[PDB]
Amino acid sequence: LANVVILATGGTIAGAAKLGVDKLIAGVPELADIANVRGEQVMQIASESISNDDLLKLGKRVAELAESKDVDGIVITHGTDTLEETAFFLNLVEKTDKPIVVVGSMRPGTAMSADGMLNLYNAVAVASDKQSRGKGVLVTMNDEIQSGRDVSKAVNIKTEAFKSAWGPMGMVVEGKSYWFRLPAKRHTVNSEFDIKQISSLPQVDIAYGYGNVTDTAYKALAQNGAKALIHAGTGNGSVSSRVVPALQELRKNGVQIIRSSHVNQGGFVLRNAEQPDDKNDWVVAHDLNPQKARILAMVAMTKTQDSKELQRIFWEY
Amino acid sequence: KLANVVILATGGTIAGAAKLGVDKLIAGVPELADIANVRGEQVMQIASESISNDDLLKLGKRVAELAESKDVDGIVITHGTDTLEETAFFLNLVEKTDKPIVVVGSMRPGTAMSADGMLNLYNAVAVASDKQSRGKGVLVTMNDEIQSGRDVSKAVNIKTEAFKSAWGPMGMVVEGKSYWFRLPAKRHTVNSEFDIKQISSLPQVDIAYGYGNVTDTAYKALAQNGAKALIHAGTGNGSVSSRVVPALQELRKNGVQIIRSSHVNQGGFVLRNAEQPDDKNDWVVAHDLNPQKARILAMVAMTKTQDSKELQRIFWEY
Amino acid sequence: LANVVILATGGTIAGAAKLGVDKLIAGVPELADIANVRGEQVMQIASESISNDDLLKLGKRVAELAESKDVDGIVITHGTDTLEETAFFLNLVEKTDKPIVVVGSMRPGTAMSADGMLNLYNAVAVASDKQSRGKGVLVTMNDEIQSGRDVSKAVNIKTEAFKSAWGPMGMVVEGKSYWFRLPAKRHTVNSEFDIKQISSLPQVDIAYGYGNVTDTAYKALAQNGAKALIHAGTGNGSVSSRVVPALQELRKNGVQIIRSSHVNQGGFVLRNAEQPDDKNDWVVAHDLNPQKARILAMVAMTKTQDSKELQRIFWEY
Amino acid sequence: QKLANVVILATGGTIAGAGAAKLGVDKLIAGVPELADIANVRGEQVMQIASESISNDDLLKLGKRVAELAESKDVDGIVITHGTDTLEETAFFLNLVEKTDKPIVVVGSMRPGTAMSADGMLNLYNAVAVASDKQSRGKGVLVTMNDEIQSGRDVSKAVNIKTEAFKSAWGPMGMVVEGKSYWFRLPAKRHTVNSEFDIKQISSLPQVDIAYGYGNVTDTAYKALAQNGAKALIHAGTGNGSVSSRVVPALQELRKNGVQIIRSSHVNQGGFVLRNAEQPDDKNDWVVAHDLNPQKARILAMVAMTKTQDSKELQRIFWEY
Ligand SMILES: N[C@@H](CC(=O)O)C(=O)O
Ligand SMILES: N[C@@H](CC(=O)O)C(=O)O
Ligand SMILES: N[C@@H](CC(=O)O)C(=O)O
Ligand SMILES: N[C@@H](CC(=O)O)C(=O)O
Repeated sequence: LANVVILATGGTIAGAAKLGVDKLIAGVPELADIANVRGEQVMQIASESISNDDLLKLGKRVAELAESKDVDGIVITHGTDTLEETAFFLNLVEKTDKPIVVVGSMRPGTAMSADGMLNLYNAVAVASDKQSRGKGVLVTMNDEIQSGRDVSKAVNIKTEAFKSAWGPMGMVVEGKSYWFRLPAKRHTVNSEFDIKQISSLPQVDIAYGYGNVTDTAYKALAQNGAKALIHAGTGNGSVSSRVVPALQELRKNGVQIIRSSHVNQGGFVLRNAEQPDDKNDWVVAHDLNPQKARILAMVAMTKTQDSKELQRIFWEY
Repeated sequence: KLANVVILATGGTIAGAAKLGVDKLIAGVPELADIANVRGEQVMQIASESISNDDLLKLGKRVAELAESKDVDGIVITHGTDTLEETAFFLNLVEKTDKPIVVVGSMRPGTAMSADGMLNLYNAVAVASDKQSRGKGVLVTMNDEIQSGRDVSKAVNIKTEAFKSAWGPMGMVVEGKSYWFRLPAKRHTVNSEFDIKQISSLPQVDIAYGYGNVTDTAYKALAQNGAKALIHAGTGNGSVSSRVVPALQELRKNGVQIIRSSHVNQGGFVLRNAEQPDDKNDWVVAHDLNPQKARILAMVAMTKTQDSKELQRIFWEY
Repeated sequence: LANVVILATGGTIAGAAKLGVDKLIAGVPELADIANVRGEQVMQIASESISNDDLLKLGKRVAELAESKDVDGIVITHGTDTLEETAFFLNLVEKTDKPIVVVGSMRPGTAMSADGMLNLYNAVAVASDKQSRGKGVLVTMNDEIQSGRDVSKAVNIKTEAFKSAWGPMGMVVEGKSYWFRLPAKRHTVNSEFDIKQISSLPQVDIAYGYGNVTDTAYKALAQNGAKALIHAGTGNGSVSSRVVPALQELRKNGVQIIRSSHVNQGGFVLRNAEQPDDKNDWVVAHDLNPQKARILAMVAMTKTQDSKELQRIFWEY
Repeated sequence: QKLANVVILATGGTIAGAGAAKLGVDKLIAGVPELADIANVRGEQVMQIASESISNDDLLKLGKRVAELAESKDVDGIVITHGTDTLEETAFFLNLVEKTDKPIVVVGSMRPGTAMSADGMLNLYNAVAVASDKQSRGKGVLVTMNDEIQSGRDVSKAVNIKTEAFKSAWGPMGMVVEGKSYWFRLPAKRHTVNSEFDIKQISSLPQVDIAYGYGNVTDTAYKALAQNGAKALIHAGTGNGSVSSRVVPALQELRKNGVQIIRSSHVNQGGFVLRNAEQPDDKNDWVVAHDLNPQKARILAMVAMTKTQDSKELQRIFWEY
């Protein structure tokens, strides 16, 4: 049987973030049928409260485990609120074909019809499966195999919370994986980024666009350290004429201006359509939602501050 | 006898070469005369991402004047898609008329291959002219659908199916005919407590985003710049970072309303007292309303009340 | 507390259709917090094997319970395969404002993260809520309140199985009901149909449309006693040139011809668009899928043989 | 001139309608003057039909035309204009039998070109743009409606009336915007150059028919369809390809008498039919159709049964394609 390590970080999957990883494992006795499992407690947090120091710590531990010939696959138990951020971060920085699965639950294990037991079983099943090798980071909730790149928490309350605009890649049913699509975007072994060479993360913040929005949050975020601002625009990353001149001033001051959107079910932000990105030296976030865009920007800016290069990266990952 | 419909033009891609005037929009759809007696007015000519509160009030006031007119049976507003959902919701809250009001845009300009605006505008006029539209609240007629102005949102970029509701389309409009499948459940228009005839200004309300490693910076700055309420676009069920909570408590104590929405917009809602102790902190949840929708309801509600209990009632009824 | 009766019919919700109704109720001890529950076993079937006599027996028993002063609400536990058919049938024939909720589960109770406990709790909650009165028949799976009219089993395996083209009407969360839409179509107390008058249903059958289809299934079904045929056409209820003449002959000879489709995520079939329905005296099924269209056709034909009236009905219900 | 050579094989449909199957291919091309900017476009009228009336003879004819053009050094990509009703069936058929890496795009429209805001102009432009793009090579058969790049394998007509008609349970693979292609997923199932099937070796298709499952269903349709020549039956079941107890005996007798029994469903937005779950497939020597809808399962079975009548081999095929 495969050797799978479970790194626990908290979340509702661990709600009485109360239960330790040994308790979570003990709650799924059937894990022993499909893998040789062992658990570590990396942290014990509510994921809405995650820090960049937590991401790096988790990232570095995943890398140490992926380097061990004693580990075949890795599962991370996590809160659902920022699961999608972690999953994408690991997809960019972990230079391994070994399976990495991120899993949570919408209901604590004490609730009626709690979803974590089966989610956790499926995460270990997928992490133990030869078919998962080289697929990038995966998320295994709602019987699905979702790409960590572009899966997002799209539905509140319901167990079907996690969706991608580009569909699930597969399903996991009675411990068996069934694949229907492969990834197209750069990940894990084919990434130019590596956690082994990342000691610090640049500060990236996010500001919302809406009717009657001002330049206030943009300026204030930059003044308090943002090296890049993700603009969560209306429509195709649209920017109000009131706010354009502030963003131009920010960019000249050296803040990357990355146009994302709050239009998150499909489509993407097209360069030079709604704003003159060439003239302004701005970047579009392609299909990536604001919080995903922030992750890619921050990892990218460990390597380059060149806005052309950042655009390439937003078109490749 | 054909319905008298007024088209209030505001700009948007439907008018792209916000370049074409209302008379040219109407001339572009000669089949309109088969379904209604149409006349056009240019209220403004903007890209909707650049709309101001002043612009939004001008539109609201003018809709009310035309609604009160005996020569008007329905009203169509042509509008940019970017903030169409915000305008539609605003009108839903403040226009105390049973006359149909339809807001419509397009994802492509009329110059484009397979442009969507012609049929969208025809469908808008058809719905505004239909007896079945009376008393249904503000409607949005894109993609052959009849969508509620309350909770339709621009959810898909690029594609003509851009506008979606978590609660589904209420109907369809096909070869000029309306087909209904659901009715509204939330308060609107004639059943609303709000009235644009009493509203000539709007309180400043702003939106701050939640994500990993977020700080209190944006919340503080928006309040320092005049925000009377903050919409929190949280992760998950309106969840708030432990590093933000203290600032939100400070701001609420200074009189700023704290309203928990989310960026989890395909379904579900934010539940009071679940992720945060709303009762203890005297905060409000935005129920199913996305952050921009939440901001429009908060700003309208705060013309009438600063009581967070009443605000919450309003978030549960509209 | 509301007096709720649970009428068990079988399904995976009763699997290990094995468990009796008293064991189902005992499996959710929390029901006693929210209603006074009593259970009856109406039948014990796999819903894929349901018959028209099963529908009548169930319907009649629901009508008897709705006429009782000691009953406030009724929950029917059911297999998921033909849940949508039963739900719709009851929507058409039960002339009561009392809540009627139909519920199943995708997983049996012995399974990891089984969905039946919470679905049954929610069903009782909804059946006990004054907000459910007058709403028609409801389906309460996946934390949703779905209309019995047009909810369908659209997704296999997953707990989100049940979807409507026109959206959920509400949600049920920690026992509380939250409404967002109301029904538009005729149902229950405002239906012209009543189960008290119906002794046996007309035989109606369904034939599929696809490339290189012939008239064989249509003729055989009619030969073996179909009084209407639901055409599950491609597209907008489209009919092959090789099939049209047979359907003209079958209509001439008194068989109703109802054009539905296997295009079931959205839209509707439009009269006179793909076929000359007025000339052929055929009927379109509007938005209704083939199995739902069958239910409506059977009920409708208990009142009328006039295709114009049948079309009215397909446009109102 | 460096522009890609793209041939449009017209077959009919609403894309060729007036307010179906009225306009010839020259009028289609002439209606998109911009095609000249992106490819060297030539046409051929293969047929002129409403696609709900397509035959197996029509499929073979089309397949063989596609094959010859794919073999031509003077053709870079192929576009088929088609009625939307059975577009999904043709697109999957070609994905199974065309042993080429050259782009093949199937396209239709929901509205005729005479209509307000007609969809066909842009759909055809996008089909040509995709058929001309190097990124399309090796991707299998594509469908390019609603600004999407969909897999011909598992895209289906799922929404009536609206221009977003075509959907896949597994998502769009890409989008096409201002003539440019943007990819987000790749195929996982066998297709085209990696298919074991080849139209060059198929002169005949075995007869396959489809019957529906629903309450109070009987064995009548299954028996009549087999009596009138069906070599396989696709069972369009409720739920997880579930079969009524009233029908099971009939399917066992048909199977014993040489008729393949293939369990699909009318549950088409997600999931799949799992072997041995609702019916003892092993014991009965039946096949499950996996995620494939009934009409898609019929195409696969038809093609598969040109090579094998071993139900174990047919199940392998339903799990690989
Ligand atoms: N707030 C929790 C929610 C969850 O896990 O469902 C977390 O993200 O830690
Ligand atoms: N930026 C435009 C987009 C559109 O109308 O589609 C607007 O909102 O005015
Ligand atoms: N075949 C079972 C499946 C289920 O209940 O989920 C039934 O319909 O009875
Ligand atoms: N019945 C037409 C429909 C269309 O093309 O949209 C066809 O399939 O030929």
